[PDB]
Amino acid sequence: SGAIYVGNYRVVNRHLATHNDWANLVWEDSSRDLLVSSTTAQGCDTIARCDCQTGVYYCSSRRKHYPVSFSKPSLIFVEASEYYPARYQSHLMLAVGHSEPGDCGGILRCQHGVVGIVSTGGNGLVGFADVRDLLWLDE
Ligand SMILES: Cc1cccc(CN2C[C@@H](C(N)=O)CCC2=O)c1
Ligand SMILES: [Zn+2]
Repeated sequence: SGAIYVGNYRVVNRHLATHNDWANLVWEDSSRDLLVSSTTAQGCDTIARCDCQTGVYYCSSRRKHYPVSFSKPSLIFVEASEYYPARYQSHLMLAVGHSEPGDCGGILRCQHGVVGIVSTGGNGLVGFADVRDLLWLDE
């Protein structure tokens, strides 16, 4: 689990969004596994606006923050899971690292801010849903 709080927005994995998130929906994309909802309180996270490919992510299944190198956001085939059938997920970045389903929501950050959140994994890989292209999160 996990979320990003920026301005009056809350960014979560679409598959983990609550009834309140869907009731206060701003934008969602199943192909990205992202959902953004509005909030009443101001958040304190800063979204990175950059092309970094190194950062640190939180892995709840290890209670550890791992430094990683990650690929640029791309369209990647993602196997079937409890929440989606087998499909291509867009804006996904991969890294060699540990991840389990419950690790979704873990933040990936670089020197500039939040880059994205854990969204996929398995086989010694971890995939992160990019949020740096969502410029409207800043205003
Ligand atoms: C983080 C992770 C590790 C291993 C396996 C998974 C599988 N998975 C894929 C997610 C998606 N974005 O398609 C939806 C929910 C889910 O359980 C995730
Ligand atoms: Zn950066």
